[PDB]
Amino acid sequence: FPRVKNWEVGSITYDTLSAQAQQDGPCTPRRCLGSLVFPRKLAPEQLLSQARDFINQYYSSIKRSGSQAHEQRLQEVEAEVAATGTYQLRESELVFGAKQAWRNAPRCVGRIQWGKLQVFDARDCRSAQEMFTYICNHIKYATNRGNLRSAITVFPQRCPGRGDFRIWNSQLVRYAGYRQQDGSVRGDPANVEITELCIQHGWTPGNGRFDVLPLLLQAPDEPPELFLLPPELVLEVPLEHPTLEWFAALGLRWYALPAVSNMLLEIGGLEFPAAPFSGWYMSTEIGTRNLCDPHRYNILEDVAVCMDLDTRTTSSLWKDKAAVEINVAVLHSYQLAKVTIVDHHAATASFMKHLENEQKARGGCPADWAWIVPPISGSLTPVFHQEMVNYFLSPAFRYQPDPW
Amino acid sequence: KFPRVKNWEVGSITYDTLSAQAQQDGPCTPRRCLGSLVFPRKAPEQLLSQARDFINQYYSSIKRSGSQAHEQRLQEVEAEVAATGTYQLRESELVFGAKQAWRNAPRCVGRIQWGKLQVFDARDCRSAQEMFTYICNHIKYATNRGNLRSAITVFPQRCPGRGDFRIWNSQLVRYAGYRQQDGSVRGDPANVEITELCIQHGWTPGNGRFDVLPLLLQAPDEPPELFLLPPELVLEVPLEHPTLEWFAALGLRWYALPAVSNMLLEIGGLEFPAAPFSGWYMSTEIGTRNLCDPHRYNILEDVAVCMDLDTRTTSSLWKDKAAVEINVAVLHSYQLAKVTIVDHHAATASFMKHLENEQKARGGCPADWAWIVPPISGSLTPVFHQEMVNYFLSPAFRYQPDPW
Ligand code: HEM
Ligand code: HEM
Ligand SMILES: Cc1cc(CCNCc2ccc3c(C)cc(N)nc3c2)ccc1C#N
Ligand SMILES: Cc1cc(CCNCc2ccc3c(C)cc(N)nc3c2)ccc1C#N
Ligand SMILES: C[C@H](O)[C@H](O)[C@H]1CNc2nc(N)[nH]c(=O)c2N1
Ligand SMILES: C[C@H](O)[C@H](O)[C@H]1CNc2nc(N)[nH]c(=O)c2N1
Ligand SMILES: [Cl-]
Ligand SMILES: [Cl-]
Ligand SMILES: [Gd]
Ligand SMILES: [Gd]
Ligand SMILES: [Zn+2]
Repeated sequence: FPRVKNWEVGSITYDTLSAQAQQDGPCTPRRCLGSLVFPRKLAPEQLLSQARDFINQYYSSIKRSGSQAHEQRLQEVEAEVAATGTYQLRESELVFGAKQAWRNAPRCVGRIQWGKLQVFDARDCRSAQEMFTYICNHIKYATNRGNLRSAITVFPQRCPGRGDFRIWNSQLVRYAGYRQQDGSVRGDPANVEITELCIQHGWTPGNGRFDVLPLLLQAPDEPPELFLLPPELVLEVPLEHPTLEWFAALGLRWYALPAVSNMLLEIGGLEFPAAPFSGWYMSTEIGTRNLCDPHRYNILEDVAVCMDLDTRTTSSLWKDKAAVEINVAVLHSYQLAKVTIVDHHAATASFMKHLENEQKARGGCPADWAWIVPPISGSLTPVFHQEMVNYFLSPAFRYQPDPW
Repeated sequence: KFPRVKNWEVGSITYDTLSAQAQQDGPCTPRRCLGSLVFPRKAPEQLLSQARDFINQYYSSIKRSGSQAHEQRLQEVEAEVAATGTYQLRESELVFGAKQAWRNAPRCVGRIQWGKLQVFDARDCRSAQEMFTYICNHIKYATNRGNLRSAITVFPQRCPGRGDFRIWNSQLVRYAGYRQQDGSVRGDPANVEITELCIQHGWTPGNGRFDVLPLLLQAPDEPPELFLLPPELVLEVPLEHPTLEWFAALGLRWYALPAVSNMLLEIGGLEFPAAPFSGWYMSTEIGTRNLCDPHRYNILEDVAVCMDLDTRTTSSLWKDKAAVEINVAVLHSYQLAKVTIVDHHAATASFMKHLENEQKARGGCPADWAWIVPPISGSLTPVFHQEMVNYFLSPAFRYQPDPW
């Protein structure tokens, strides 16, 4: 039972929950690879064992373990799989599982919210046109005029034989990335290839560096088809700074809904290759990673010139200055636009509050220190000073091969 | 079957083949990662097997592997263990061994410099008194009027029949920390304990915030003897801000020389429980950590208030702005005072070049990601976007329990 220490306060806890971890990670006694982005690189009696485990923790969570429908529910799943091969989750189960998977995501710092999540059951989806509308309710419910609300939309569970439901964008909202003669990129370089894939599937390209990509929706077997997004659904926030009057002129924007459409949801041994979830942003996500990363928008030097900073020596800390202002402008702009956004201090502190809750409840909490600590001011936040154990619980969100 | 490691800023891929030589064992299993633990740790035949390895490394590096002088040294060593249960390092072997320990230190961002290390051989040392003299000398050579040099002093190896040489002080230069009427601490809270010890061993405490502590030096089978550092030996840098003239009225200071004095040095099974070593500071250790940590000097709010920042709300990023100014002061005061210092941007850049040097050389490089990334501006620096393999090689520096 790992002794975990907090070094800011001197407190000590034990992670007993780690004990019940299953799907083995990447690390060994001889070398730690906790800093890898992809940990686990990418006869049906394995289905049942995973299934009984989820069902047991389901009834555990409602007290009704032992006797009652608990006893009963084990048989239905048993018989279902015995007959069919796969099984269907009761609707309440699918809601329980989806929340658990969130609660088990080690790299997410928003888990203090894990209990408040809106699940939309689209297991009766059957078409790309059908997927599209489902996506469009979600985005509408999630966005909610900038009063953002955590939502997941679950599409049919992958079944033995015959193809998957899948979304080809990594997110629902993505800006375009265009190559050229230079080999450089106008727009967002993170989305250069999916822009490549859009155009070659019949999308008329665009102007420049904030062009919302269209979706690519893949119904089982049948190849993908584009689906243009309604401009009013895709809520955005133009970027201005509270005191640096020139910032708006730079013409920076960013969307309101972070919504991931490529990760694979697993509950009770069932794989959902299409299960888009959305929450709301932490400001450093936009201000530090998306706009400042050398391989993203890389705007840091442009902001620094306009601030008339000394970019000639790295010891003026012009990078650190520019970056704080780019962050101040993000929080400001989202607030002016009355769109839900959380700063990193506010967020990390709430995560600490989550760790203590998760101690009392489950005897621990799987966390990925490198992803929980923010990309700026790491040591200024409490989670820097907090030892963390990382492991894999089910249900969870996994990564999956892209469909190319 | 060697770890694939990717640089996410540039897209580079390399495999860490050096990790498969990992001579000791870390805290991680495939069930759970524990890389965020500060303390990831805690017979003649084994002393031989460690020793043979070191000797092998040594004769590899002088391009004289598998030769007369090599097999000589093996036979000589494994026969000296027979007669005494120990063996002695030749001086050249000691110098190579001290560098390697630095080279292998996974938590050191300044390893680009590993080859330029001045090794003082004090294995003939005889008392706590000769010990003090050797230390004063180390401080004098290393400080060098503000133009700092890397050195290490190696006191006599742990041996059968005798007690250890031990320096009780975590670092050669440390500020006192005094408990209070409030129950609070005056000066540096990291050194409340050592301060307690010094006082009880006859030191006459001051009452300032930057009272330099005396040394407690332990010669074999002797109580620790207390030694005052000659004031003119301890070069300090008074902290001022280049455009916030009220800053100098904080009365903040720091010392030039980061000399760690309580770590064990391990060479071919031989253990040196006293071998103080020193480099020069990276500005964040002073700016971010030593001053802004809530549990250290904790000046963050007091600076931010003085900056007339709005400390009511976190979304104002008051913590981040105040921190960036504290760092700017550190780099500036030190540059003014003509006292060597490196910024985290410059530091992280040379570390990347180190990783590149190391891959060509040994096919890899041990690195603790969460230590390498600066406690501010992580993603702004290149080490944020680099995956790293953590493992233990020998020679090495290790933590060791306090002798009290
Ligand atoms: C509601 C507010 C939320 C906040 C503030 C939040 C915060 C974050 C942040 C900052 C990340 C880092 C991702 C990155 O930097 O690339 C993250 C990742 C993640 N979040 Fe949350 N999140 C929220 C909602 C949700 C919801 C609703 C779910 C699932 C239903 C979720 C599950 C995840 C997962 C699985 C990851 C890992 C992403 C990956 O590995 O690519 N989060 N979260
Ligand atoms: C010359 C410039 C040097 C720089 C800029 C530098 C930088 C650093 C920094 C920033 C840390 C982390 C400190 C902390 O987080 O508390 C560290 C740790 C460490 N460094 Fe270096 N260093 C230098 C020289 C040296 C030398 C000369 C040695 C040994 C011969 C060394 C060996 C180590 C070791 C063993 C650690 C781990 C200390 C621990 O675990 O507490 N470094 N270094
Ligand atoms: C595997 C991978 C992962 C990532 C990170 C993607 N995760 C982004 C994300 C995903 C979900 C979020 C959610 C749900 C909320 C939020 N505030 N931010 C979120 C951010 C980037 C590139 C790769 C790659 N290759
Ligand atoms: C185990 C432990 C470790 C640390 C880390 C302290 N390391 C300090 C250090 C040690 C050597 C340095 C060197 C050699 C150079 C440099 N710039 N900074 C250095 C800083 C702090 C508290 C504890 C505790 N308890
Ligand atoms: C190699 C390293 O793990 C990688 O760059 C990680 C570090 N931490 C991160 N943390 C978050 N939230 N998002 C990221 O993309 C990354 N990148
Ligand atoms: C618990 C946590 O890992 C701990 O506070 C670490 C994080 N990374 C660090 N990195 C460095 N360089 N120095 C440190 O003291 C720490 N502290
Ligand atoms: Cl994003
Ligand atoms: Cl220090
Ligand atoms: Gd101007
Ligand atoms: Gd001024
Ligand atoms: Zn690990």
